[PDB]
Amino acid sequence: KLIGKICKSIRYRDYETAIFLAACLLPCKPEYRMLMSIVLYLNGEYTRALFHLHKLNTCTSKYYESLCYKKKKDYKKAIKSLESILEGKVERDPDVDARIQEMFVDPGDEEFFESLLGDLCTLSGYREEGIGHYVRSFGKSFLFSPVENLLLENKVPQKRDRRGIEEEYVSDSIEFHESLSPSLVKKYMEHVPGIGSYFISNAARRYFNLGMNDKSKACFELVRRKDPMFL
Amino acid sequence: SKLIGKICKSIRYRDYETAIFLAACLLEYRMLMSIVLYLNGEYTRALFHLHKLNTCTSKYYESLCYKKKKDYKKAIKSLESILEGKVERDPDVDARIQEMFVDPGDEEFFESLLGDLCTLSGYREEGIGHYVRSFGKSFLFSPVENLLLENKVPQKRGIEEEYVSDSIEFHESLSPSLVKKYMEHVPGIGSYFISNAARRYFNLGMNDKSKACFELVRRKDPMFL
Ligand SMILES: [Cl-]
Repeated sequence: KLIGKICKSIRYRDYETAIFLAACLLPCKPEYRMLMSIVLYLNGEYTRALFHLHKLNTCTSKYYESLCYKKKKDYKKAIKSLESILEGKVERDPDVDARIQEMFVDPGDEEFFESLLGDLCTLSGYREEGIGHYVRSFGKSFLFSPVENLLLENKVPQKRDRRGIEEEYVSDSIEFHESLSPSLVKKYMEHVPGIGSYFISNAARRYFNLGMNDKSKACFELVRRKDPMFL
Repeated sequence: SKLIGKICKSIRYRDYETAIFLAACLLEYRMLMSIVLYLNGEYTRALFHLHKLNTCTSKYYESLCYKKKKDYKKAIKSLESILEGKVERDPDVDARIQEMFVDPGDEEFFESLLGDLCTLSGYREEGIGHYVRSFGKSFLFSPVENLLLENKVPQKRGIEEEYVSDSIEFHESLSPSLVKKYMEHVPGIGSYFISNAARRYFNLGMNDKSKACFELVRRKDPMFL
């Protein structure tokens, strides 16, 4: 019964209870040390979570391991942890309560690993390799970090000329970068706060890089007022 | 929208930037935006969205955000809205989203948070009252640890409920069999018990045992303390 109570505590962001109830559960059902690690991560306790994670070796454990390492800025270890997964040197997580299983990581969701790998390479001083992970990630699925970094580098992969409001956001961005289209700016101006906050923000940045400081400040000023806390 | 499944997936991966972005595209499901913003550590931003709402779930996250920002009077006010029943039922939403919502029948959580807020806010006695009322419904960590600390845990005349029993007993008996019993579960439940033990010992002036207990946990679980 401790499981349902732990889930309920997570849902209420009552993490101390979840950590305590998790601690009680370690003996009975060891197939749950992952859960302890997660709740500890959620509570901002990365060094403690790592202690439990070292005792494990699954895709989910190595993933949270990388997250904890990243919080601690140990990028080399963060990277090593992720590669274990992508290189397929981890075991399948245990069959567990269904409510717990949902919190687990599927090795088929490689967008998330390549994305994190992109961030790590970048933060670690390997920008070009990072871009390569962002590219490989974006190839499977839209995620925020690969998209924003690829747009920033103008290195987003395009067809010869797949769907979604976000994929349209990317299309517009690629186009605006090379065209500075005012119709595009006006289109996204109406959605601030919202998707427009990102588009106009990126617009302002492009303008600066082009020396057009006037439009650059206009764009920034807009977001600063309609969404001051975004920036 | 297919955007839902993707947001859940991003939360599960702790890729919150993506979830915030995808949430921004989706903008009533404004609760979801508030949550993901809360998870990403962005309380002031989450409040902006939360002000636009009035449900049990919204007022709850409102209180959490306020508590992070140490605005205890507002945190308290937000919670009371729920307990006083001045909020609407959350919208019927995608099932994956519904799960992240707060049920007004889970009052242990509200009274517990209320206990923390009264305490942090300088009203210890009232806080104890919320802890007591919370503990009456269900074991939660903060009411239990504060009630044990104050020796104000309610007694008559689960493994966790056994932990509480042992703690009540050890407080008045200093039972060495109890200490030895929980000494084997460090790290674990023992870390709490022995840590509480060490505290009781100090309050009794028995500094020798107090340090023994603390030292134990410092070594078998240095990062607990
Ligand atoms: Cl969660």
